[PDB]
Amino acid sequence: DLRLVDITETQLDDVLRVRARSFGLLAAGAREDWVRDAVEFVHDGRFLGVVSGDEVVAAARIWDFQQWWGGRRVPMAGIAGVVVAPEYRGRGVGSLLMRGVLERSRDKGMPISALYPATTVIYRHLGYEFGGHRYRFSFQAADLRSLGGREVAVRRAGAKDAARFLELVGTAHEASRASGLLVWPESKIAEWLEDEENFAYLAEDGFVVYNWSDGDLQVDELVAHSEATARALWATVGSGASIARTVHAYLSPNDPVHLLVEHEADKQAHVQRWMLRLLDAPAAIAARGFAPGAAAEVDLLIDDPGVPAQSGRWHLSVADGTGELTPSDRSGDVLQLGSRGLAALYAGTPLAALRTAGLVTGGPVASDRLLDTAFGGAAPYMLDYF
Amino acid sequence: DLRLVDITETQLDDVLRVRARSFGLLAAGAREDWVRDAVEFVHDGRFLGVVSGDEVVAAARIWDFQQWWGGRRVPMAGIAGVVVAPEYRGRGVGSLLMRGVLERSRDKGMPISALYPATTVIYRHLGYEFGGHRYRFSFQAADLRSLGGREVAVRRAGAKDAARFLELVGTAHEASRASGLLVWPESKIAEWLEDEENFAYLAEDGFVVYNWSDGDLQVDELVAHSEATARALWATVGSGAARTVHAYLSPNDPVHLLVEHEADKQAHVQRWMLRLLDAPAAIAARGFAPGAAAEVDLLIDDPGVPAQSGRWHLSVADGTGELTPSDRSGDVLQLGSRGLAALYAGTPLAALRTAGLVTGGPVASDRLLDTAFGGAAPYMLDYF
Amino acid sequence: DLRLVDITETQLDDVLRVRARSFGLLAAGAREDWVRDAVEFVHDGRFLGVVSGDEVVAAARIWDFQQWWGGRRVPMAGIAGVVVAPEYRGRGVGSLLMRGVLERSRDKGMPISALYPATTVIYRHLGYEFGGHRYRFSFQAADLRSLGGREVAVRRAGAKDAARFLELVGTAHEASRASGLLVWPESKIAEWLEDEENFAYLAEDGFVVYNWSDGDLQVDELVAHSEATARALWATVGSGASIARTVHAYLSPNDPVHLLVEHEADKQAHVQRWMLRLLDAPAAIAARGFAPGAAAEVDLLIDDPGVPAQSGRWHLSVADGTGELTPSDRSGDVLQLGSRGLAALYAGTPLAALRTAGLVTGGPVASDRLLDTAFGGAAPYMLDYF
Amino acid sequence: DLRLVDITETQLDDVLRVRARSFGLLAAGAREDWVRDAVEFVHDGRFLGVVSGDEVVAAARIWDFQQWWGGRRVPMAGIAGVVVAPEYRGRGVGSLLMRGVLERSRDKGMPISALYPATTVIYRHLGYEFGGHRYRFSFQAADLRSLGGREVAVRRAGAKDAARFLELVGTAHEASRASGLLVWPESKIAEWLEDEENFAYLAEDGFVVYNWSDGDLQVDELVAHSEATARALWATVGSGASIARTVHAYLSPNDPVHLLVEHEADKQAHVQRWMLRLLDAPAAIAARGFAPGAAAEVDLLIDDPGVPAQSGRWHLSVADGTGELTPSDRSGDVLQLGSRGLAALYAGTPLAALRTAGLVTGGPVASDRLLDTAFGGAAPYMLDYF
Amino acid sequence: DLRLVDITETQLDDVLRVRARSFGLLAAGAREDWVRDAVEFVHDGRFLGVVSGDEVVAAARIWDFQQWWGGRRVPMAGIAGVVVAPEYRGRGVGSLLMRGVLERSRDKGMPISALYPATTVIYRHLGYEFGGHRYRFSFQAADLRSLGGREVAVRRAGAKDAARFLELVGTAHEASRASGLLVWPESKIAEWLEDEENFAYLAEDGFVVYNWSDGDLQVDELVAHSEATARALWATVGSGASIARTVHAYLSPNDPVHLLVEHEADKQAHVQRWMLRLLDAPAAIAARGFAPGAAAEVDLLIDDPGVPAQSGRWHLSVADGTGELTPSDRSGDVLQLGSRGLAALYAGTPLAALRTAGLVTGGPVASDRLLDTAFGGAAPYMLDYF
Ligand SMILES: [Cl-]
Repeated sequence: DLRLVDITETQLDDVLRVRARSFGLLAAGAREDWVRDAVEFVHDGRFLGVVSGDEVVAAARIWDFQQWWGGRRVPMAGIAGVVVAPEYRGRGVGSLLMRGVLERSRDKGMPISALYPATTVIYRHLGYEFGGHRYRFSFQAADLRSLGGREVAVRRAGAKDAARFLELVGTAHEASRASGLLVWPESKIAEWLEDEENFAYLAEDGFVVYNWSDGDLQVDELVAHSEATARALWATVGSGASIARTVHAYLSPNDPVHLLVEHEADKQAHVQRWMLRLLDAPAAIAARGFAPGAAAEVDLLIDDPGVPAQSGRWHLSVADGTGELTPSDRSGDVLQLGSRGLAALYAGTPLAALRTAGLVTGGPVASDRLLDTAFGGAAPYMLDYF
Repeated sequence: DLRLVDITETQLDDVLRVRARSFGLLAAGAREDWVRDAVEFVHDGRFLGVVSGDEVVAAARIWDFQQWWGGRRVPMAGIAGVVVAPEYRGRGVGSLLMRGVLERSRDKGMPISALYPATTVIYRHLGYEFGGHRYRFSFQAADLRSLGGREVAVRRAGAKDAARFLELVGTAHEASRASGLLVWPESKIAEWLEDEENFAYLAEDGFVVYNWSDGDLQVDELVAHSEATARALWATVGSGAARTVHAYLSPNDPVHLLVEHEADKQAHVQRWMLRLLDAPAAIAARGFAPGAAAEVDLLIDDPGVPAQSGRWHLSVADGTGELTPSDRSGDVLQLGSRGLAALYAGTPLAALRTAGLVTGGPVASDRLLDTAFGGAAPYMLDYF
Repeated sequence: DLRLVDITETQLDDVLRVRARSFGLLAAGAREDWVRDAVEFVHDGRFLGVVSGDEVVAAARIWDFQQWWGGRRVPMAGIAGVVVAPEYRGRGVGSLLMRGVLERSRDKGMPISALYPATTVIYRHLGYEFGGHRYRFSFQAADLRSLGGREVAVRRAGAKDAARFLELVGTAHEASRASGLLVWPESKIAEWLEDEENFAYLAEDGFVVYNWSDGDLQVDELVAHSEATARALWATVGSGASIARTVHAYLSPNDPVHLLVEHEADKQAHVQRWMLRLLDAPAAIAARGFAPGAAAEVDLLIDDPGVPAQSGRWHLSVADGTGELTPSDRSGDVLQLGSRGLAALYAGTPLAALRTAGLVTGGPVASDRLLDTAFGGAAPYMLDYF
Repeated sequence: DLRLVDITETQLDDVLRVRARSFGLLAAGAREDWVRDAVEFVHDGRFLGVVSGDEVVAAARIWDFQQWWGGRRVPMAGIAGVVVAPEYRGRGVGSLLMRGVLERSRDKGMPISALYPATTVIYRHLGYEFGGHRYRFSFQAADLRSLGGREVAVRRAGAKDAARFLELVGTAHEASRASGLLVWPESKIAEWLEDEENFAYLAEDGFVVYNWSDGDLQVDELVAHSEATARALWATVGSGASIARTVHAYLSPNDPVHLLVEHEADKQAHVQRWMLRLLDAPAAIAARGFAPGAAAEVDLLIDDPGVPAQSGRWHLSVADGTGELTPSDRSGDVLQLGSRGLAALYAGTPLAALRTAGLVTGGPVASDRLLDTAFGGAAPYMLDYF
Repeated sequence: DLRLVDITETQLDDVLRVRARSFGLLAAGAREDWVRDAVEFVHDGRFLGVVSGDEVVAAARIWDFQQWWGGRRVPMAGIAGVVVAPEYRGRGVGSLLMRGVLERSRDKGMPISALYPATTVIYRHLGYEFGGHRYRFSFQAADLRSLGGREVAVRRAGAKDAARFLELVGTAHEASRASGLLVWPESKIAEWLEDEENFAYLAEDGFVVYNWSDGDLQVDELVAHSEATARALWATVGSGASIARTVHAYLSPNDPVHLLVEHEADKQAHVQRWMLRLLDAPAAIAARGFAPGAAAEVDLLIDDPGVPAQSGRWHLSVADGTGELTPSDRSGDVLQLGSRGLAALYAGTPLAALRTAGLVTGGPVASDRLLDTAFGGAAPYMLDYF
């Protein structure tokens, strides 16, 4: 029968052997790198599995990310590589694994969690719901070329510039109160900057990173504070583009390029969705940034069989960009939500769509205006996939 | 030797000839129809053109629209079918025509205007800027069928049900303080439901209209106030034997929280532009974020429409806004027509600054402006 | 059993019947149009068919064209709509038909003939060989929109401007010593010009005609002497180009648009070939323009079973831009060639290619060069399909 | 601030670093091959660069080619691998580089230069203009298989046959009076025949080389004197094609295969263009072969600020297949050209097109006709890309 | 001069070079597996070739399969890897090789031969004809998942199970009187399951093997005796199908999935054909199973210049599932067959089709009912391609 387990650096082959049944083998190249990058998860309590008898039959790992929510950085458990063997169909193997993944994360002090679901039913059942997007837009390289900004000094960047990149990014997001985006460890970011096939460029108030990994020029991140720098960095890109007509870029759907280029992005675009769950509701609220003008005094009834600790009646108290979540004895027409409703609300989804989706019931409409302006802001997005 | 003009009914054939230079001829069917509603624009003085001597060399028409903004209805000139004859390249014809269009829209009391731009340059120079999106998502019909809802009563609907649809929509959008959506004249909703190519269904608290498209199904509009009704109408669209269902909707629509399979990663994302014609009127009509408050000065520089140029005070409180003349002095937010239209449409000041659409002013009070103008990103359902 | 016949008015529904079995039925207005055109061919002895008993079983028509050679207009028979009932496969109907066609063409005085072959085998046996090209190139609409020539007066053209179109092009081709191009009757030009699907524009020293029939913008023809008019006419096309990235165009590869435009035409091009036959070789030599400065006195041995009238040893005298092909009494080594080699040579194919292809034998290789320069010049092409 | 430099053996990794940022990383196999082929350029003063401090920021190499023009071999400088670091956009680095390359090419006594232009604008400013084409045609494999010549002997060929290939080609191009085709050093030819993935076959009066490197069969070059040998070599290719419908082929636009094959080549073809420049016009003229029978005596006013040594008024004297350009003290109206006009004229672009595209002005039109005669012949082409 | 040989191990590199001219180079990883698998063919005398003096010029190899016909196993020579150098075109090297192949097969005790034909012409001339099919059908992954049978025990399988797989399939095919299917040797089957790229599962009365080698999920073989097992196995396929919408399967058109699954297979399916040849008619007949309760006594006249040994009049006797072919000296109108007709009949093609195709002629059309019934049953098919 079924046993939760900590994957050893040994049994990585077993994990790959399971994974293969659903995805086929890796190239011997991509395989050597998969294994090299797994060891860190293994020796930091961040690679879990399910064993049946003496046989690894399921596995999942946990990134220790941080994530911007309203301009603050909240520790989050990014779940990836969930695999279950096909001959263990419908024996609730995935649920045991995921129940272990969840408490491992709660134990390590991650008040929230996120993933890209391969299917949605299994994750909705454990209390996840959609929280944001990843957008990919396509541009014409010639357009990026004629943006100008030739006076701006742009140089090539390497791993010695990681401190500088974090600084620029953390300044930008804190200003705009961004939500959804990943914070990568300064360590992990230097590696990215050392990658022979990663091209990174630094101006005084911005940077750009792009790659050629698929026959196509792709921009992974652009950050720029002034118009000048923005035009220089995009022109550096359009200039690296050789003769290719088009260039892809991961960016917010509010990004200033759209306001700068002469041809609109191509109508064909990529829209992905990622999911969110709260693991420690008070803590998540504590770390969150709230819209600076927000007053809100609201009670809410929480039903979370999966994390009973945060189940019950609570009062939300927010003002001055900060929030607190505390138990409550009150007795009124309160708001009722489950883990999904609770995660979706944290993610700034409008209460109208949540009532229509049945993810929340009850309470007065006065409260709906409040939480909409409190949890409101720019729509959550990220640039990464995992 | 060029002059702005009101298109008459007999000049329509000439407009179609100009149109053919850029688009090719209309099929016999689609021509007959084009002329049908062209007549209406002519009659309501919403069909402008440019003549050189005694022959048409450009035209454009003005939809008598209304557009949602913060859960309130605002009169807006939707500009469509802009065409210029090719031999008049480089003589500024398009620009002369559009200034004709701005003035007529202004004179008919529409404080804002919107359009889908074929090219960005001419329209940005007339003061328009991107203001929202139209999104198309693609679902598998099987996934909508699984939604269920079959316990909810749903009957076939038609033209006679137009009034009731309008109640249902208005309730939905007021409740969600929606932004960006068209309100069409009830004659066009009339001919919409009348069309046998369109399939309408109605429940106690929702409706849906859809049709065939290249062998797939397309949802024009779905409104549902409750979960069971949404399940019921999506599952209706998805009933059958038609694998793919396309839908026009916001990225925050509740479908995405119900359907067990995510919409296709490949999506269509188009943009439409906006311009203010009478800023104070536009402000007065707009709905503002509940519990938002702002009291700041603005410097508007708009050579295209000088009446809204100069310094203004903006007052927002209790969901209502007001724009009044200011003679004060000192550092302030400066906006051209483009920055102003994008701000009205909820675009965050950071972007406007990085794009050079806005400069100056204490960057700390950007916060109050973002908040007052914020809310659900503006989108719409239709193309025009 | 089968016999050659002149197609009559009341036999046109039958031709259409045969047509539909190979190509499918026409639309209903296409028929009304197809019929009206045909009637002209019937009343001028230019629509031949083959009947079996009382049934029409094949048919073909003869355009009364002219074609440019070395800057001169040469009368020519353009063969169109060769159609055969599928039931009458392998019975020689095609050959019988074509020989009738060839005969009707000499009888009407056309020294040369041309067509677009659906298959090559039958035509090669009857004496046609490839003689020229039709090129379609693809440009960016944006490149055209910015060529300039802003002051050049350019107006809508229509059926009244037909003679002026033929006038501009006449001086253009006489100048360049052009070869290959079609000379349509003024009547046909006028119809082309007045067609509401076609969009013509006129200036003091040029014109352009284009259309949107594909769904793509297609340039049928552009002519312009001076630089400014060339830039202006292309700029007109660029403005009719809507949001279409791409515009196609039928033109020479010597066309100056390649030297004017900023981005090279697309690599993906359309190259079609048309075939040629001499029917009265002394007459075709007399009518041809010959390269300026070019001179040669050589003998030729022609073997043409298909048209015995032009078999035998001739002598061609060439100087001052004219030629003449007289019966020759000489004897010795002499370049011999058949109908195919005779036509390709007239078309200015290199003798080296003709020898290797085996369409020419014997003769001193010394006087090969003499022939090359006589028939040399800009390579033959046309803009039309038929 | 930047400096023109000769790339040294130590700087070769630097060059690949620049190359990577606009073509993508080189796979370990291809990189060693890049290095082996780069040392020759380095140690013969044919690898230029631009340096900023001690960073390489741009590079280009010069092939020691000869190019056919009118039957004779003219030494030429082929420019390849032009690369400029993305951050150095809008700073004239490309021009700093190319001027060095032009200067170096002139010192080494190559009177002409050619390249394939990624973009037209910068090279046109440096005085290059389109001179010829590369064509690729598509054929049905079955049509080739049956061309015959069953008795012709054909064997595998290899490096040791290099000299024999060069002999056979040289014979052909001399008789045909060819223009545009490359002459490779025998070393490079032997390297080409040596490659295990190029398939080469030798006959008594011809050869063919083809390959499978793209999922399609592609003919690089086929040379054949007689009809039987042309048929044999094409049928050899046809047996190579296996079950594939189509075979692609780089050929002259006048290649005999079009007269031989049963189904016409596909309509869809590839048409690319290369550019040319004169570096030393009197030498370039003296090396050129000229049209047989052609005579000309005509003055010529050249304006080339980019190479002042060839500016001023010259006399073109053309007779007996030989030309000479001498300084002329005459006065009066005369054809004027800058570098682009001069190169395109030398390539035999018709005067008409030159005038319409504004590259040539002035002059009696008497000059035009004799000049079109003087530079005419088969249209310039080549089989190779570089 | 052309000579047939047995390929030795030291000639395998020469074989690959011949293969290369027709299929392009083998990826270095694919090349070593090829040489690996080639040696077993060499050491068992089942790799033939043709040499020209010293050089290898063509090759082919022979699988020692068995093939089901009417529920009995018949030894059969499966031909694969036919290659001829492209320069030896038109010299009949293919025929000389194949005649070699046939003779070796006949020597090794194999009464029949099968192959997938690249072209039909050469194999028909040698006596082969289409005898069966291989079908691929496409199903919704979700429909496979919801088939149920989760109570049924299903484990992962390895080479250990090889004996058992042969056992399960053996009894299934004897039951159904199967024709067309392959019998791999047990060793080839253990190596099959050992392959880390194949995923195999085993139940008490059935198994399934699938893989991901093309980017898609593909079922190589499924077998299942009970309904619950058929259900569980398809469910295992469904589970391992990841997020992929559709799965492909190789099976009979009469397979039981079509009766179980709720959405019909896609209209779009793959249908390949394989050919058959009799090498020794009395042996092949004696090994074949015949239809239950069919009887026949009838004379046949075989005309096989390829294999003279089997020409002449024969008597066919069929009773109680067994048939025997004896020589006859009777006279009188009888059914006449060449090698192709003889194969098609054996394969179960109906006599009416053989008559319209002209593969068969003569004889009382009445007795055709006997023959059709005797050779009849479920249509021959195969899961494997070789
Ligand atoms: Cl093989």
